[PDB]
Amino acid sequence: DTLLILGDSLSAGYRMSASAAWPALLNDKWSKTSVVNASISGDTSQQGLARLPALLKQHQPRWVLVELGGNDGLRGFQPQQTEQTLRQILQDVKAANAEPLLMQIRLPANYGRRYNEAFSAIYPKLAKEFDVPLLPFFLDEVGLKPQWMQDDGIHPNRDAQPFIADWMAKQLQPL
Repeated sequence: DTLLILGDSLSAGYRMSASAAWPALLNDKWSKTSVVNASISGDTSQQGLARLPALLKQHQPRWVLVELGGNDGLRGFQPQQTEQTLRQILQDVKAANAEPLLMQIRLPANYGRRYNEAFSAIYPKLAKEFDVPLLPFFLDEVGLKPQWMQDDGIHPNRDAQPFIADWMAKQLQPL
């Protein structure tokens, strides 16, 4: 039984090998459930969708965690396009007889009010619409302690990955 992770940098591990990223650590903690990281750094929701048919056919997963949208805005997507692209992803996953698990995405910075509110709103909407688990953003409540950051202000470092895995383990275990 396979959990497919369809994410970006936060799941792929920015400037580190995938075997250092939290999905691989999650995998170890689990023979019971196999974990396959299909995440690629810098991914938009569009890129995720473009690969999804092939990945579903390849890994035939029972669950698919969707961690996408964070890169859409800086790539020039209006929130509507992000919404419709995620909708198609959820459709595809359901069609392939897998349970979508949708993670709420939190933006790093203020991109303005209209964009933030619109963007944030997409995920509760899609969760209700497809009646699928809406997971919170990576340790949303706690955030990430400063010592777990990389030289940029944004990406968790290699040392942070075990803690993210712990957290994800707890989120996913009832699903």
